[PDB]
Amino acid sequence: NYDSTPIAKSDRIKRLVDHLYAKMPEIEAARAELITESFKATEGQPVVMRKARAFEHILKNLPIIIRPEELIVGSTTIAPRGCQTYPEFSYEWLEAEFETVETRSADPFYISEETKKRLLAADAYWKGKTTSELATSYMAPETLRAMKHNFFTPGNYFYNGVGHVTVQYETVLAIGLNGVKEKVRKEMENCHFGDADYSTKMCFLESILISCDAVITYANRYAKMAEEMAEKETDAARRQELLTIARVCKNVPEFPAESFQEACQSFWFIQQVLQIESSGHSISPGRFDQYMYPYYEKDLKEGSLTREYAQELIDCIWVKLNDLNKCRDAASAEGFAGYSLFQNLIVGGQTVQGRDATNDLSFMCITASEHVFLPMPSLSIRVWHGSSKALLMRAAELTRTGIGLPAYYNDEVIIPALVHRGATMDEARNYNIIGCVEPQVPGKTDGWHDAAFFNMCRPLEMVFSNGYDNGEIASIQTGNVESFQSFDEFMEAYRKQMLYNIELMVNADNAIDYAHAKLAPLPFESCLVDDCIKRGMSAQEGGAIYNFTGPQGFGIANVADSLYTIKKLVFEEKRITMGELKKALEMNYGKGPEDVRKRYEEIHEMILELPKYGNDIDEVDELAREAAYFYTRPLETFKNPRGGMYQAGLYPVSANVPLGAQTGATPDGRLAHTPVADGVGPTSGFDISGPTASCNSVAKLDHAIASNGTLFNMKMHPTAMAGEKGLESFISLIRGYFDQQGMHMQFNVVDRATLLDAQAHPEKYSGLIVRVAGYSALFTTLSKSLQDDIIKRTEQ
Amino acid sequence: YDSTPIAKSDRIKRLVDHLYAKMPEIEAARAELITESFKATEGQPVVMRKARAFEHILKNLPIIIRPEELIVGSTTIAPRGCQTYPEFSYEWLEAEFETVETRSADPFYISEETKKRLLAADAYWKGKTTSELATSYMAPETLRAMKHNFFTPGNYFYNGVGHVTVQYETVLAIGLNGVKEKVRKEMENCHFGDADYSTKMCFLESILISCDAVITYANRYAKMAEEMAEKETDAARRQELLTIARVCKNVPEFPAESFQEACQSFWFIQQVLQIESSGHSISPGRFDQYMYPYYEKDLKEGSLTREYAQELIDCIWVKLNDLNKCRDAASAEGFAGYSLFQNLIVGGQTVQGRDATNDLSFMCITASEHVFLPMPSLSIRVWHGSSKALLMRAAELTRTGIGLPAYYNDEVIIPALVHRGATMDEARNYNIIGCVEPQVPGKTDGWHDAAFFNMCRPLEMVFSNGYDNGEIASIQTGNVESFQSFDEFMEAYRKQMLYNIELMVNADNAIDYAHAKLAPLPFESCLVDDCIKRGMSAQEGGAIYNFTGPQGFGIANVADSLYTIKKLVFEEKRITMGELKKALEMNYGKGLPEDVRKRYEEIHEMILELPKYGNDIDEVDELAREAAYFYTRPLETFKNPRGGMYQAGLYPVSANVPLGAQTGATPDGRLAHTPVADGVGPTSGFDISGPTASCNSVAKLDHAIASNGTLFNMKMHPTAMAGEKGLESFISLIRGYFDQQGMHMQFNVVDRATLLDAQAHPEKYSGLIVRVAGYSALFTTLSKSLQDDIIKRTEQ
Repeated sequence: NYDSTPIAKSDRIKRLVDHLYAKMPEIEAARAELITESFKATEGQPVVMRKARAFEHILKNLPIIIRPEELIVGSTTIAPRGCQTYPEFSYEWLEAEFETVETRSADPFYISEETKKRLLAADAYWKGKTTSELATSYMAPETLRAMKHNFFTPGNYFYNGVGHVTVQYETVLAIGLNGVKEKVRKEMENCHFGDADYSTKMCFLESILISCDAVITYANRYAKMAEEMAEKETDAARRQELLTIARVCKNVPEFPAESFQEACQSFWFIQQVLQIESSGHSISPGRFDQYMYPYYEKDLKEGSLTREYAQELIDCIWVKLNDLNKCRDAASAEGFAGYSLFQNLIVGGQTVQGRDATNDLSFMCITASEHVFLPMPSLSIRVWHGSSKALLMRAAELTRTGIGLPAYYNDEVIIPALVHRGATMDEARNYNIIGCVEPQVPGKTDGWHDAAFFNMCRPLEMVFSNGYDNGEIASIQTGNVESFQSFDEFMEAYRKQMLYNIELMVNADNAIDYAHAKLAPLPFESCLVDDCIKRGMSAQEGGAIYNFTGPQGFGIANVADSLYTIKKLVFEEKRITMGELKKALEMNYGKGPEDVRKRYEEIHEMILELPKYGNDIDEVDELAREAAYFYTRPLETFKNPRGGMYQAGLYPVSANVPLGAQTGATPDGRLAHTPVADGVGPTSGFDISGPTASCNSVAKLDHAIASNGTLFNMKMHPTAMAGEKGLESFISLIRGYFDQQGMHMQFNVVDRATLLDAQAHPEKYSGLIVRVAGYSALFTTLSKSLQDDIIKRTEQ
Repeated sequence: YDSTPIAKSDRIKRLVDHLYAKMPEIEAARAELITESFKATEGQPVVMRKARAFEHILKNLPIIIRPEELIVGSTTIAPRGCQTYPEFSYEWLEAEFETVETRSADPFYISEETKKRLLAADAYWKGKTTSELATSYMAPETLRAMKHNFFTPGNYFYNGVGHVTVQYETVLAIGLNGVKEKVRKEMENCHFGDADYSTKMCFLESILISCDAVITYANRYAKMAEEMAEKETDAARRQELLTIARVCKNVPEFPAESFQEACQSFWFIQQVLQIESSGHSISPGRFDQYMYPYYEKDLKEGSLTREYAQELIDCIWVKLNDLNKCRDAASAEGFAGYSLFQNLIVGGQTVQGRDATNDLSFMCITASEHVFLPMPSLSIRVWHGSSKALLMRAAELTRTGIGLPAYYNDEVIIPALVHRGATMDEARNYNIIGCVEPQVPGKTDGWHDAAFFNMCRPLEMVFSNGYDNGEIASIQTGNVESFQSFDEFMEAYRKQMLYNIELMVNADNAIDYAHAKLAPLPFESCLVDDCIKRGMSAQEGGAIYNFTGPQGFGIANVADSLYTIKKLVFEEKRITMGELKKALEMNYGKGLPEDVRKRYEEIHEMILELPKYGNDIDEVDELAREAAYFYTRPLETFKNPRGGMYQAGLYPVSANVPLGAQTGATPDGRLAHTPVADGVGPTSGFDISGPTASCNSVAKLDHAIASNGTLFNMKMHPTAMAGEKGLESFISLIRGYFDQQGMHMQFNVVDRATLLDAQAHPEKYSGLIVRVAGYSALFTTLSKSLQDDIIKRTEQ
């Protein structure tokens, strides 16, 4: 019931892409000036009302631009791929980097002298008013100690907004912001003056009204500008396009979408203003092929839309998704490298009725990726036993280009995982992915899906050092390591070290949660998520039906192999004493007195010859399963202030590299300061038994208990996907892992010499894309250390 | 117990005379200190900022030991001065800089230096006050109803809440050191990962800081005492100073070890509570019960004499008059006479239901007599097992004309408290808050004076069909000339009442949110169950019992008004509804053509001749009962944001005069702009059948349902109390009223000529006290219009 044939590319698309990249990303100060201006004028009023008023002031006055040949309009900065700033969360980090941000190694941004001055002036109002400062004050001293010694970092929602949500796009498309406002006025009628919650509920609902009208005003500024640009346009065809844009923006998102272009423009406006209201990223379009489809189908059937134009519209949206950007502090930027906003867009899967959901758009989204060939969106496909073979082959073809897309998600594990955490069957079936790999019931969840990075190796190190780090006490004292008498004693020591530091991470995240609840409720994002309107409170305060916090554990492979070393070399075979393993670790295996250096290389080498995780060796893999449980099982027992539960995730973004930089040598053989594993997959170079064996090991972990999502990276040589037979074996590989309750898979398809040559001649590989982790990025916009990590990953 | 009065030290008059040597003066030190502190704690949670500011104020506030003081602790350098409280409001004060020295209600001196200092300190608080936030939380209809003087919530709007009896006995028994211990113990129940850890721990840390500040505060006094004692040449005074020095080093930090320690410990808590916040009705409560164990042990060990015990108590009494508070001019007229409504009660029952009379019960009554100042608001609990000797001693005090004590009926109050949720054990231990409001001490956040509601203004709205000054002021209940039965009129009145009562609840709830968000109070809270355990302030719902208690005015006026309408318009048809309406408009022609004027006067005269409320006339009284219910019944259905219920109260303070000033003529015969009735008692000059008939009428109201308390004023001539025969008929009068389940009585005992002489020669009557309503005041500190209302009251 669909046409799988690729639709042709418009010559426009390349010119749109080139224009995005003509200049360096640039920081602008307009938002900071406007939010400060507004807040100065509304002191004394409730927070959520001040936030709505500021959203209003920002959207009324932010400079707008229609870029050359845009069909879909809505830019946040004048400079393509620029960012605004968000002093309501934090700003001191930015002021500190004024002179360096243009030339720094990860994600540099240009900033003019005039912008620096304007920022200094606007920021000054926010000293003592930021969420980061309140969050800090709410953290225990032990939590700040733990963060100083790099056990975990909650930087993400500490420095900037939350996001990580799939909003009700379909509700805006179906009833417009007009309809949402009507839903609000209707709820207002249920409120009576003497109700104990009248004051806060009505102020929240009024705030939605102001916010909705702000977005409508915003769309109407583009209609006006499009009309003006049309009158000055020499190209007759382009003139017509601007006139169409003008009419479209007068309709959406205020009113229900009445054509495909309106739904496209309505969607984009929502996608865009959410990231003006807050700097939270992972604003994820979700099941775009599903909710956009009725507008596509109506239009195509009544004859007024061609496939070619429909493809061009989607292509333009793909481009727009790369126009948005966000500047993070230099340390954070290494953990989120490549200018990604992690805007996840998924195709395929099941209807609520449990049939295959494939439609014409499912295919057109995959084509948009190929056409645009940029890092964003993070295209994803839902896989289930009844998946369309055509759609899978089409996805396989995209993956084979080397773009790293789509990521593949397993319905058969994700749906029951969601149900087990409280979703109904109908809701779980309608899931999509947030950001990198985090599953969610859309439009009903405040998921906090990337709440912290937790380093599982740092507690292991603490077992050896009995809680000391850098000469100072840094953790609990589980005992002198040389007095442990069995492996089970050492394991218990590790479990405890893990538990204590997990609880501190929960403290960090809970502190930050109170800060956003108190200082940053978001009226606009909230009105598009159940049940904020009806409960009369924001998603930041507990308005959403589902509430989670999802922190990520790092280094399963490293920890698993480390424990195998310890179990089998120290305690069973007794070929090494605990003491000399510890000094070996201390001295980095002697890699940076010659008896001992050689003695350390010898120790190093008998460790590297041990069997490793990712080769389908039961006795190693069981330690991986159990060590994963030392993180995922305690986590699911904690609660957050939004009334919800914690749930573990296991994905790296690009933070496995800086986290590794903070980790000394580990018993698996990994050298000090080198990256830790990415996701749940095997350490690079240790999986030598091919992909099937790799999948078998990883599938032995319990993925469902990590209901915030797991990540499995794999890298194929391009000839592995050659021909139709290559695509089909590729699908079988995925299906084999998924049949074993594996959650997710994503592939680099690239030759090693390509990447080495891209390093040596970056100017010649401007357009080269690679898969990082749960997202793709332009290779030459990544730092050398992250490039090297991607390059050293095992090639199958 | 021993009932013989103890003699009066010559110290007492010298202490009293020093309080009144100069005008009350506004000081700026607190404003500066709270500004200094808050400026330095931006970015910290609010309850921590309050703790730190409280700490900064108590460390740096100028202190002083007044000449010959035995109990020390002054809030201002000027006796009977006040600090200011910009955190609630300040703009009213700046507006009154030039006029507050000579204003008619409660003037204060303010130096030019103080004006400058206040202006500088205040500027920070613009946009940060509780009053601004409360405003933003009120509905437009609520603001309109307030503009038209249907009610006023000014009390907690402009200044703090208070209205609480804390656990004094807990401070006396375990000291603040023990309280800190109680907090630290609760902290061990809190784990890093608990969802409420951040907020609970921050709250508990704040209690610690607050307790240490108060210990620091007492220690500043110990040090000053030692210094003064070095330069004191009178050997006996020098000894007093050394003893003070030793006392302030032990209390309130540690359990009180003597009666003077208990006294000093009490007073410090009484004092700093009113430095932390400007809320008044900080009510000592059952002082004779919780002070008794310290008196008793000290007496039987021989260490303490009855003379010295009495002298200490007299000193506390003096101290209670040293504190003061400046309200805005309008509000001052409702709380006239510089009162803080500090209620202290004696007698009643033990928790086991036996008479609770002891030595201190008699000594508290004697202290009033000795000091003869307005404060404390001495009260006595009356029950069927009351000691006759104590009642007679109370009767003696009342005979002096001081207006004390107020008499409260255990037989009504205890069941009323139980019905609202108190256990029998708790209710038996009640005391009075402020004027007449019953409370379970140390467990309640009662909001016992949340608003003044004018029951006449909705009655006026029936006649005018919701109009006031040509503009809409309320709902349209229908043209008054088209009601064709009295029941339709009553129904119209009931709906006007319902609509405006709900708005009042809106006003109070808005204010409730403002205090909960901007002014939680760590020190007050830690002396009230169950804040510590729950990890939240009493402003947020930490207290076991939560109420809001708004006051209805004009029961007698409304009752008689409805009687007029019933008999004269509908039953005897002597007047048309339209002509009654005109009569009211023209104020009975008391201020046209002459034929018209005396027509209205003729109508006035026949209304005056009607039987009235307060004469045991059943047909008038059942309307009083029913009218009261139009107020007290709908109010008990509303909730507050602290999770508690509204409960109606019926008392006037001194507000019946300014509220009366905002009310046109009424069908009862009351002329325009004249005071409405004081409390639940008969209109002045309308009760002409004797006091027993008066009581009989007033006991026909449902007092229990008004569980926030009712007030019944009465004025005797002095010859009515003369001789022991007078004291016993007096007691019988109260018992007779109480036996019919009246809640409260209080008395003026004074010849009309005395009050008039006091108006003609106030220089002769600086010591003259009168009973106002739920409190006594110096007569010559009252405005003329209030003096006149007290003068016009019925003499029996």
